[PDB]
Amino acid sequence: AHKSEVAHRFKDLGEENFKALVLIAFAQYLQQCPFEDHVKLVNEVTEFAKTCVADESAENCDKSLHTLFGDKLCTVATLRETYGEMADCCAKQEPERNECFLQHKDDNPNLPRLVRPEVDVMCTAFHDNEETFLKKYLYEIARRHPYFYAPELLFFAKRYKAAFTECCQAADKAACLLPKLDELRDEGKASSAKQRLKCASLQKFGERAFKAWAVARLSQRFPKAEFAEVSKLVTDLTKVHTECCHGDLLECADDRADLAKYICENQDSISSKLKECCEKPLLEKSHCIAEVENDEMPADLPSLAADFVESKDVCKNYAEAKDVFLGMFLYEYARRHPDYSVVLLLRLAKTYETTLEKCCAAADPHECYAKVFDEFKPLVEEPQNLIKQNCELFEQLGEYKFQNALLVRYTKKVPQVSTPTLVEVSRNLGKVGSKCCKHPEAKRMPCAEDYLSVVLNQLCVLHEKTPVSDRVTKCCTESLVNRRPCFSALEVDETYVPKEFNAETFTFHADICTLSEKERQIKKQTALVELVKHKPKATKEQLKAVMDDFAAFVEKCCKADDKETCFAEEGKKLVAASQAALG
Ligand SMILES: CC[C@@](O)(C(=O)O)c1cc2n(c(=O)c1CO)Cc1cc3c(N)cccc3nc1-2
Ligand SMILES: CCCCCCCCCCCCCC(=O)O
Ligand SMILES: CCCCCCCCCCCCCC(=O)O
Ligand SMILES: CCCCCCCCCCCCCC(=O)O
Ligand SMILES: CCCCCCCCCCCCCC(=O)O
Ligand SMILES: CCCCCCCCCCCCCC(=O)O
Repeated sequence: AHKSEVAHRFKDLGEENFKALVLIAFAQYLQQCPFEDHVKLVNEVTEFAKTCVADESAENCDKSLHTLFGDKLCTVATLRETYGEMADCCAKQEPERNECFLQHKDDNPNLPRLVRPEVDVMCTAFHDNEETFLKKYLYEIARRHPYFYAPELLFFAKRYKAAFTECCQAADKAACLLPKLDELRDEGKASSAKQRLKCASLQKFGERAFKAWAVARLSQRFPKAEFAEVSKLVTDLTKVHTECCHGDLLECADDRADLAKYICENQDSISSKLKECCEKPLLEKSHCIAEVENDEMPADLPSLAADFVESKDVCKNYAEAKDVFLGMFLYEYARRHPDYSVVLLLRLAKTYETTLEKCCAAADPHECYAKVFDEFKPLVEEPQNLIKQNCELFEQLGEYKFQNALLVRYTKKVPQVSTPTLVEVSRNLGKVGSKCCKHPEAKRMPCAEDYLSVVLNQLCVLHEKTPVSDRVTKCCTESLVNRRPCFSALEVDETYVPKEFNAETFTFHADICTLSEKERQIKKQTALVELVKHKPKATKEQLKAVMDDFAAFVEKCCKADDKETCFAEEGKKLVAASQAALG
C-alpha cells in the first residue's frame, strides 16, 4: 500500500473502477466543468497512475492521493473564473487545501434537473457508445450530489448499465426499462437523503444517541456476537459514520475498508452470513456487509428478567456504567428482536433508563422496577397494531385505493400542506404498504421503519423549506425515535377553515382519458385532496359517493362518441350534485 498510494489504489481497484471513481471524484468538486474536461482529467490521472504501477519510484508517484488530486484540481486553468474563491484553496498547503476544497463543494449547484429521454433515444445512445453513456451517468449524478459516497454511485451505475443491457434488447423496451430507472432514481434520492439525515441527526442529537442506535442495529444483525464485540463494532462504526459525515471521500473509504477488513477477519466472532461478502473485491466489501441479512438468532436465549429485573445488583451494575449497562440491555433486547424497528428498541431502552433513574433512587428499587417489562408491551403493540391495521386495509383496497384512504386521512389532519406534497406523501406511503406488507409479520416493522424513514424525511425536507404547520415542524424536529409516533399522533384539524370553491380546480377535460395510468392517478388524487380541502367535514362515506359519481363520470365521458362536451356538460352537473351533497 504505502509506497505509491495511487499505484496501490489502482492495483486494488483495477483500471475500470479506478477510472470511474476518479471521474466521480472530480465531478463532485469540478461540478461546473463540461463532461469533456473531466474525461480528459481522468485520462491524464489514469495515465499517471499507470506509470506508478509500472514503477512505484517513478516521478511524483510517492505523493499522497490528496496531494495529487488537489494538485490536479489546481491545474484547471479556469478554476478562479468558474469557481471563484475555491481557486483560493490552491494557495494552501495540503492538509488545509483539501479541507478548503471540501468546504467549497456545493450541495445545491443549480444545474437543470435531469430529464429522462425517450426510451428509444436512451437505448440508441447506450448502443452508440456504452462507455460514454454510462460515464455521463456518473458525471451528471455525481456533480449534483457532491457528497454522495462515490463507491455507492458505482453500484448504482452497474445496475443502470444492467437495466439498459437487458431492456434495450427486450420486446417491450419501455415496459422493461422504465420501472428499473424509476427504482434506481427513487433508491438514489432515498440513499442521498438518508445519508444527509443521519449526518444531521448525528450533530443534533450527539454521539451517544447514534451509539445507542448502532448497538440496537448491530445486535439485530449479529445476534451471535458477544456484547464486547458489538461494542467494539459500535465504536468503529461511530468513527466511520462521523468521518464520512465530514465528507472526504478517501478518509471515509479507508474507514469503511478498515472496518470491513476487521469484520471479515473476525467472522466467527460476528456472523455466519458474511462469507460471500468477505470474498468480494475491496471496493464492494463494506457495501456488501451493510446489506447482509441478520444472522440467525442463537437458540433458546433466556429471558432478560434475570439480569435486568431480578438480579440484586441491577442498580449497582447500572450506576457504575450506565450507558454500558443500558447498552447491554439494548444488545440483549435487540438480538432477540430482529422483528422490531430500531426506534422501537430505543423506546424500550429509554423506558428502561427512565425507570432505573426513577427507581434506583428509591428506598426499595426492586419493588419499584419489578414490572418494567409490562411497560414495554403497549410500546411494542402500537407499531404491531398499526402495521396489522394498515396491511389489512391495503389488502382489501389495493394500492391505489389505499393511497386515497391515506390521502383523505392526512389532508384532514394537516389541511394546509400543499396539495402536491399531500399527494406525493400519500402515494409514497401507499407504496411502503405495498412493499412492506408482502413480508411476513416477523419482517414488517423493520421494513416499514426503513421506508417510512425515507417518506417521512422527504416530507420534513419539503416542510423545512416551506413550513405550514407547527405540528409538522414539531414531529420533524423531534428525536428520530419519536418522529413516526408524533406523526401517527396527529389529530384531525378542527380549526381549519374550508378552502373557497374554485371552478377550474374541479373542471375536467378529455385529456384525462389519454394520460398515463400514473398521470391520471395523480390528477384524480390531486382533485381528491382539493375536494377534502374544500369540504373537510365530508365523511369517508360522503366522499365515496362523490368519488363514485366522478368515477362513473370519467368512465362515461371518456367513451361514448365525439366528447369534450360531457366533461364540460356532465362536469357541470357532477360538480353541482357534489356541491349539494357535501353542502
Ligand atoms: C439518469 C437516470 C434518470 O434520468 C432517470 O430517467 O431515471 C434520473 C436519475 C436520477 N435522478 C433523476 O431525476 C433522473 C431523471 O428524473 C435523480 C437522481 C438521484 C440519484 C442519487 N441521489 C444517487 C444515485 C443515483 C441518482 N439518480 C438520479
Ligand atoms: C487520485 C484518485 C483518487 C481515486 C479515488 C479512490 C477511491 C477509493 C474508494 C473505494 C474504497 C471503498 C472501501 C469501502 O467502501 O468499503
Ligand atoms: C457503549 C455502548 C453505548 C450505548 C449507549 C447507551 C444506550 C442507552 C439507550 C437510550 C436510548 C436513547 C435513544 C436516543 O437518544 O435517541
Ligand atoms: C401508511 C403506510 C403504512 C405502512 C405500514 C404501517 C407502518 C406503521 C408504523 C410502523 C412502525 C415504524 C417504526 C416505529 O415507529 O417503530
Ligand atoms: C402532510 C401530512 C403528512 C401525513 C402524516 C404522515 C403520517 C405517517 C405516519 C405513519 C403511517 C402509519 C399508518 C397510518 O396512516 O395510520
Ligand atoms: C365540489 C366539487 C366536487 C367535484 C368532484 C371532485 C372529484 C375529486 C376526485 C375524485 C377521485 C376519485 C379517484 C378514483 O376513485 O379513481
